[PDB]
Amino acid sequence: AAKDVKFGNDARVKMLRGVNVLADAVKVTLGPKGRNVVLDKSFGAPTITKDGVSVAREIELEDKFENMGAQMVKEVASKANDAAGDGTTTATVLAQAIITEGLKAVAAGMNPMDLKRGIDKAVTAAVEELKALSVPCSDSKAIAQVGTISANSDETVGKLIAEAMDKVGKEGVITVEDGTGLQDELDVVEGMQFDRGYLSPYFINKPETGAVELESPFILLADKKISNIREMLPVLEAVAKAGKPLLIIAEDVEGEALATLVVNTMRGIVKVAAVKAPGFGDRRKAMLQDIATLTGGTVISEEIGMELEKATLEDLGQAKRVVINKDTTTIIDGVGEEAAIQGRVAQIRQQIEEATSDYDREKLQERVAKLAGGVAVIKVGAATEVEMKEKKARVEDALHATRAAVEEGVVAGGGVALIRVASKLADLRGQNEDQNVGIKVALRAMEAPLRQIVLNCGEEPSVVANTVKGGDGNYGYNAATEEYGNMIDMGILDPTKVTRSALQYAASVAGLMITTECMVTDLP
Amino acid sequence: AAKDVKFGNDARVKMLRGVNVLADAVKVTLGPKGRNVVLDKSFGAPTITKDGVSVAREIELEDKFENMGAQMVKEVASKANDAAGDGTTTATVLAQAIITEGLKAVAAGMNPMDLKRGIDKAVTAAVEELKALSVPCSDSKAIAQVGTISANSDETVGKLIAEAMDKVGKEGVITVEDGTGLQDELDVVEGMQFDRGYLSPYFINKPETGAVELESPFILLADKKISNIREMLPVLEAVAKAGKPLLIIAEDVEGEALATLVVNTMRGIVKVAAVKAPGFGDRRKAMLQDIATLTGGTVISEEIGMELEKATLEDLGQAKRVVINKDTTTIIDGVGEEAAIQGRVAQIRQQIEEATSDYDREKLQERVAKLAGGVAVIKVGAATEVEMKEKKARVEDALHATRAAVEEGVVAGGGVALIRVASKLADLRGQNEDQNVGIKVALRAMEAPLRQIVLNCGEEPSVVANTVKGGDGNYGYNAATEEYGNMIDMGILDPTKVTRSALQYAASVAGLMITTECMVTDLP
Amino acid sequence: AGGGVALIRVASKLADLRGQNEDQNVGIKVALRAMEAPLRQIVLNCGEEPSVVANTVKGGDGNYGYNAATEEYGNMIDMGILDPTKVTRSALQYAASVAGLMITTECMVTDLP
Amino acid sequence: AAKDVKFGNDARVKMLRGVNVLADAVKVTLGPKGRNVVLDKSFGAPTITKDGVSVAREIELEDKFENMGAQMVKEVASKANDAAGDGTTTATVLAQAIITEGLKAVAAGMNPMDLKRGIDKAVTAAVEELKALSVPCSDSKAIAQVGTISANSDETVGKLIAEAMDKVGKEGVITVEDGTGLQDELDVVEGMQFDRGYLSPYFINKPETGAVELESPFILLADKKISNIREMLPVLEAVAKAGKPLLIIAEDVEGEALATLVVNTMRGIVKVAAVKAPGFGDRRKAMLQDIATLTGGTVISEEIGMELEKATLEDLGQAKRVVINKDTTTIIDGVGEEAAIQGRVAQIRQQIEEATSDYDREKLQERVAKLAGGVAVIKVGAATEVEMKEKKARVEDALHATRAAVEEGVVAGGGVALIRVASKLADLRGQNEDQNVGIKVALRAMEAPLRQIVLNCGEEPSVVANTVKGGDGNYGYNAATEEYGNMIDMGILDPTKVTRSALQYAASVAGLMITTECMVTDLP
Repeated sequence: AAKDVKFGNDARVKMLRGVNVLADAVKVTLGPKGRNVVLDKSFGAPTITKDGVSVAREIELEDKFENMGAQMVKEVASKANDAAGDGTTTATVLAQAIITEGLKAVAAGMNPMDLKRGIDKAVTAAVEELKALSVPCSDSKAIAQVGTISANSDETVGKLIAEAMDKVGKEGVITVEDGTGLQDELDVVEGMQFDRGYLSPYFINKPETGAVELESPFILLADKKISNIREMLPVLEAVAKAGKPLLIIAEDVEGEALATLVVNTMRGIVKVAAVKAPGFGDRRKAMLQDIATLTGGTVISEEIGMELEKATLEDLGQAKRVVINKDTTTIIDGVGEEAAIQGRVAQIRQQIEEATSDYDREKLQERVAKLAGGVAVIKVGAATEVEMKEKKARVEDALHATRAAVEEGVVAGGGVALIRVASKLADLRGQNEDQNVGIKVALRAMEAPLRQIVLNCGEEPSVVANTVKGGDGNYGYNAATEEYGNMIDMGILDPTKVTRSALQYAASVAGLMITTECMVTDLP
Repeated sequence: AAKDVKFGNDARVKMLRGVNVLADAVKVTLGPKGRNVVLDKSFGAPTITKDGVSVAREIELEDKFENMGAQMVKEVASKANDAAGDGTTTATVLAQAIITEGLKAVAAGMNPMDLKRGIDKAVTAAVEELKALSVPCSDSKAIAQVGTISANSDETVGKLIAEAMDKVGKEGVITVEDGTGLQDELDVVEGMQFDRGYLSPYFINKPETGAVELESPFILLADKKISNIREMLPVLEAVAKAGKPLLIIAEDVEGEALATLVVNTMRGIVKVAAVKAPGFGDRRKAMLQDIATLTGGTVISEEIGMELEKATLEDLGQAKRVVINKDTTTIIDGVGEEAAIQGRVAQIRQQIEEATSDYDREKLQERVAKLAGGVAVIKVGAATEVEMKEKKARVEDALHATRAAVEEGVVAGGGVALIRVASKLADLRGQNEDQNVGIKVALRAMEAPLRQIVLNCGEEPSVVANTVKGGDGNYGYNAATEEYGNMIDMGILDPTKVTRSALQYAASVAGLMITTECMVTDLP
Repeated sequence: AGGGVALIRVASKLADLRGQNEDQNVGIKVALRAMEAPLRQIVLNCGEEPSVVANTVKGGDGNYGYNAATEEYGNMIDMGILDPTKVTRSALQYAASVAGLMITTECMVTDLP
Repeated sequence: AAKDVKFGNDARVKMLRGVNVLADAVKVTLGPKGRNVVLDKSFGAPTITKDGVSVAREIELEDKFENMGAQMVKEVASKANDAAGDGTTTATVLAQAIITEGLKAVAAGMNPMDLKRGIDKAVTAAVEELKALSVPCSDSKAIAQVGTISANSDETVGKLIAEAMDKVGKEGVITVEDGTGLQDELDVVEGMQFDRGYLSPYFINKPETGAVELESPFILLADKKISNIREMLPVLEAVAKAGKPLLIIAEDVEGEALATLVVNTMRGIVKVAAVKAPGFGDRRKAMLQDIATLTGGTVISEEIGMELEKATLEDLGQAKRVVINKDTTTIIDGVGEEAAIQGRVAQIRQQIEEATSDYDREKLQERVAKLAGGVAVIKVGAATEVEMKEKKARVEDALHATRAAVEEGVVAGGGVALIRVASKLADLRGQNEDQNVGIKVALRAMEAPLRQIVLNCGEEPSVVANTVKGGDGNYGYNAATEEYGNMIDMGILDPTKVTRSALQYAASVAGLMITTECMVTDLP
């Protein structure tokens, strides 16, 4: 169709307006004293939330260019959230600060490419300094303590997370499930997780969680790409008459098969989720065989000559529960007898010692580790439905935060890690004066989030920023208690991964938008 | 879809306008001298009502932001009504007062978070003082007296309520049914009540009552989640052939099963209501088995192997009458042989003495109490059918008021409890000047409802408010008789729970709205 | 101590004043913030952060203040920044008088456009 | 009356628009290949001119704020022209460049005060560099060469200027008059020049030169400030009866006397020019006594006793010709016995002998030098009257240029002195980054005039600017011949005073606009 094209200053002004709207919408929900945003719903009861993720998801502007700016900032912020589990609001406010200052500099006649170079240099230095400033969270005590912080200062969640990581390992798989009794239950089941996600968002059983969840589903193990529904239609009918959901994993699902499966998911006659097989090639085939061994099913391979049409219910894999997210798929408690898994891991180990290349050996190490480690299941127990659901949500959030912490440690939260990093990097310089301007822009932008937090608190932003800059280490201004001190001791912690990802994604999107010259959108 | 976003002062002004419209619509219907509001209907006959609940339910504005403000106040007022059975008008007028004064202070530059702290601190102090000021309502004479007041000064209704409470207990289940003869009849039948509600509002048989009511319905008892209708086409068709209503309770009903049941209800071919099972896990299964013992049916348990496909009409439980409300579900006179009930309660009792933990013993004691107490059915009768229906409605509302009274006592009605509480709390202070201003806002807000009542009476509001403030205890102003006195003796009562819930919900919504900075809604 | 620091010092030492009515207390707070204002305006003209400089001058004592020309603190008397006490007193008193007259103003009468 | 007030960015934008209009109007007439601008006249015949002075004098915009910007740039450019005799266009284009870049930087958020400081620092360093790069114009050969260059490469004018300067001295007074014969005549007459000028432009006899010229006028000498017309009314009547012009010099002329004299000049009945007395205090009285000795008149001193009523035509001083300009007043060939002049100069020499302080000695030395030096009169002759007038104008222009040259030497003209100086100063730095930005702004603005000249020539500005920057000394680009070389050798000479004054005045006005924040103008 006919397109509308904006060039140079006008395009950047429109992006600035859109980003300003989105960032003003999401920034008020930042900090312990964060305000709340009223979101309309078609049902009639407005939703009052302090969560910046929902506010960002709701935002969409009428103007097409402003919509572009808001949508791209939203996309990078959501990428930050997916990578880290938090920091969407921080990423968005950082992006707004960088974009505002960089576009002001560009309108001043600076060179946009040199500004982007300076921004990237400052952000790389900031990431290195944050890695320096992070304190490790490897011990069980620190794991439990950060878990307690993440779950709104609840020690039970922290001790559960610490026990789970002690049982399975900090690299192990931990999943939260509903617990029948009042007491919490932790156990190790046979399962595995891989990085493949659902093929279509319409498979999502729980939109609030944003992930596909199935109870006692059937596993389909195919070595060929699925394109025609007729190939597996008898298997689909057998699953439907069985009454249990079906999970299909293969090389790929495309075309009319995917379309009809998605249509069935809207219809609800048969609940089937489509996930690609992990990896590619011989490694993909090997991992499919491992999944078949785990679930007790059999893989459908073309080279064997056996086909999908003759496949029946008994040939399918079965598991107690599976969780599929857009970034990963988790298989929990597949029905596979222990001796089969023991023989599988034993032959994997013998393949390990007979192998020579380091890359293959490492890949087979991680394969056997994810096969034999299993999945630790945390059964959240409570007395009431609402309190049980709230506790489960808190446990999930704390699990994400603690995973980030054990990955990369924890820095001083509350937006003071960035202010400390900017204070220590204030001496950085670039090749060109424009690069120096970009570096200064990045430093001021990293200043911004703490200023926003203390503005939400109602206190003076500049005074608090100066006071925190004067200090050193983890010294900072606790927003909740309105008093300065050591952030680590006061319990205001942010995982290093969260802050690092927020800063990096905000910098990337801000550089992309600063170096933007033209737009192409549909006409109004 | 494109969204319209307001920030700061504009958003709060729009919310203030919407709340002002809703509160002006519902406030004139407050007090004995309350005016009436004409609500249009599509049929052609306008409805003249003095009930604030209907006026609130009918209010919906064209401006999206004003609509969201009005809808938030409506939702919290409805929550107050559900919790207490009255006070929707009081909750709405209190919310309007707090919101107006708090937004004026915010526009003055006051800190919104500190204002909210002052508001909810003053409200907590007010709740404590109200608990101090309440008089007990445990004795049968006081129960009858408050019931008489509730039913427009009718001693027969109070006598019936007092007799029912004596027969079953203040914690027992009491239900009102139409009486065949003129004389009112009370009897105790085997039944039990749980807090689960209907899954969809489309199940409501009587919209005026707002609850699902069935006559001699069939009870379905499943330990599995209900998603597929194909599991229970046979029993549904058998019930349809029998022609009796069907009530289904299981872990959950959703998806195509829920859709087709709602379709059947809207078509009217089969009357089926869907209600979840109480509790979760082992206690949920035990309560489902208790309901099976009560109704004489059998629980479709997956671990047993029994399936809904092979379920027969004799397997379904049967009850004389069931009432389903969004807050709770009541089973009345379930047809099941008594010796099963005594055996089940003896089994629960022996479980009690073999039980050890306090939590399990308390849960088992509650279960056995609700199983053995039964349901006391009040068969209200009259000479004429129309006056019999009117008397049934009066008995229902008096029963709700008396349940609230026996829950938390009663205070002086007519809006003088709040003015007395404000008079005694006038010396409260907060940490900051902003908290003090919030406390003053809350106190003036608690003053407001009596002013509105005496304004509807046409008398001067300030003079009456000052005169009531000068007094003490339950001394107040009677709106009907236009002369002061002891409101407890003069028959102007309000249950303590009603006033407490109204104040708390108004405070919560006003705090949410005062600290609101951003509003997101669809474009016009 | 000229340069607008006499008023901020006076406000710092008067921060504990109280009145009979709460509105009187609010009016006193208004007067104190207004007394803070001129130094903030000067340091805004200088391009420096107003709140930080105002806080730093408040934390000091005596004639210690901030010099606009040299952009650094110190004793304002010895740094050559002098304002006669009559000038500051008259400015404050006349500003207070006009602000009181306008705050308590309810009606204005003017010719038509 | 009512005023329109603009604050901050919009006011500066209005300045930028007005300055852009004026600078684009005058900047096309820059360089040998300069275009011409058509100026409307009420008479009907438009004026086509390549002179930036007239174009600037004609510019006046309709928007009041843009009018302010244009008018103040015009005023500073006129001051530069008055001080140096040339450089209005260069000053205006430099001011436009500085203002544009400075306003862009201010919009970038740089501190305007720091930008002004950096601009002033760069301009001071540039004045030092210009002094370093200037070559002296002391020798008579260089004086003749500069005079020849100024008068469109005419050897005769340069020779006349050089020989007149050798005859009377570089500090001496040289005046150009119409020549009776074909040959050019130079003679030295007794006269002096002081820096006082006419009170109001309404005294201007010839608007083309902007100066008052009188043929054989009468001189009035009063030691009192003239305020009442009736005091000198008999003198005015006697002058009008005589029919010759009158020149009045006293402490000041104000009030009704000034009004009547202006009215008489406008009507033309009496042609009298009013000039203030030179100096102040006893110095003023001594200078009036010197004037009386020179012109043979008598000083009307109140303390001595004579009154302006008693003054007669014989007491009035008489001169052959006088020229009055707003910068200075010249008395040429005042009639008076040489014996009186010799006695007066001997008196001044004996005050030299008796004087002690260096200041008084220097002042008396200046007085005796300017009294005994006389006035050199250049009588320009030609074949016809019109070319005689053209030659007289060229001679006057060359005289001004040569006076500037002997004052401060000459530099490489054609706008390459500024680019050379900027190349030298490219390593300058300031205390703050904003000062560095101001310095860079000044340097690029210094580049600007050469770019404008070579753009008028049709060549690429950037390539020529880079080529000139690559060279050194007086190496540059000749605009007329479109080929590089040495400005001094090719005769493209600009007096150092002209470039210095243009640069300084442009810097001053640009700083004034950069530090401008508010405006007050009458409403449209």
